[PDB]
Amino acid sequence: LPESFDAREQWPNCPTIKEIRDQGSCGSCWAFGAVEAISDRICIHSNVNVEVSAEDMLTCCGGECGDGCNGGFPSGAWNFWTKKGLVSGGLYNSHVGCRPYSIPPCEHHVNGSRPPCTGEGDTPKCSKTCEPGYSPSYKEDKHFGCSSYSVANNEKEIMAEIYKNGPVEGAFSVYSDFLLYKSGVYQHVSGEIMGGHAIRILGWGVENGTPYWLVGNSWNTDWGDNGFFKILRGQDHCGIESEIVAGMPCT
Ligand SMILES: *[C@]1(C(=O)NCCC)O[C@@H]1C(=O)N[C@H](C(=O)N1CCC[C@H]1C(=O)OCc1ccccc1)[C@@H](C)CC
Repeated sequence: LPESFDAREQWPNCPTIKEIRDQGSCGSCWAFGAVEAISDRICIHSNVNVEVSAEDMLTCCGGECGDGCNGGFPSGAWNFWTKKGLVSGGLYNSHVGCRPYSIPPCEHHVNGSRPPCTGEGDTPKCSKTCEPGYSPSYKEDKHFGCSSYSVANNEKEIMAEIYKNGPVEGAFSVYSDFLLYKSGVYQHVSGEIMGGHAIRILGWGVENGTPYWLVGNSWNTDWGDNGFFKILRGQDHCGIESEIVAGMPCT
C-alpha cells in the first residue's frame, strides 16, 4: 500500500468522488455517507455515472436503517441498496434524476449566503415516483448493490478496501471542536460530544508526520476545507475506524 491515496485522482472518470453534498437541516448523514460512496462505486465498478438519490435512501428505507432525519445506521443503508435498490437523484432543486434531495442546503457552523441550518428537519415522505419529466419510472431507475459488508477496525484492511474497491462509509464521534475545523489533521482536544456522524472516507495520507484519512463531509463546500477534512488515522480516533461499511454493485 502507498503512503498516500486520493480516490479523486485514482479514478478521474468518476466526478462524484470529488463532489460534496449538503444534508441540510436533517440528521441524514448515515444516508449521505452511503449514497455518496455507493455513487462512487457504481462508477468505479461498471466502467456509468449516476447521482444516487439521498432522498430515496433517507425516506424509503424505513426502520431497517434507523429513524430518517433522527439518525440511522450506515450498514443498514447499504443493506437497503442490495434489497430495494436506489434510484437516481441529485442536489436540492437541480431537477437531476428521479428523486433530487428535497431539503434546502444551509450554513453549517459558518456564515454564508444561505439560511443557517436549524438541525430540526422532518423526514420527507417515501414517494415511489420520479420527478415530473424524468424517465424511466421509479421501479426501473433502481440500482441494486449485490453485497453489503463491514470492514474490520483495522487500518491496513480499511486502506486495502479503499485502494481496491473505492470510497467507503464511516462514522465517528463529533465533538464541538470539530465544528470549526478549517484545515490540517483534526484531533479531538476539547468540546462536548455532539453524537455520531456518518461520513465518506476516500483516501489517506501523511501531513507533517501525522497520518490521516481524507474525508468528505456533507455540510456543503463552505464548511471546512472545501467540504472535506482530514482526521487522525491509525488510532481509531473518535472511533473513525470502528464502523467502516461498504458493498459492491451488481454485475
Ligand atoms: C448523523 C448526522 O447527520 N449528524 C449531524 C450532527 C453531528 O445523526 C446522524 C446519524 O445518522 N447518527 C446515528 C445516530 O446517532 N442514531 C441512529 C439511531 C438513533 C441515534 C442513536 O441513538 O445512536 C446511538 C447508537 C450507536 C450504536 C448502535 C446503535 C445506536 C449514528 C449511529 C451514525 C453515525
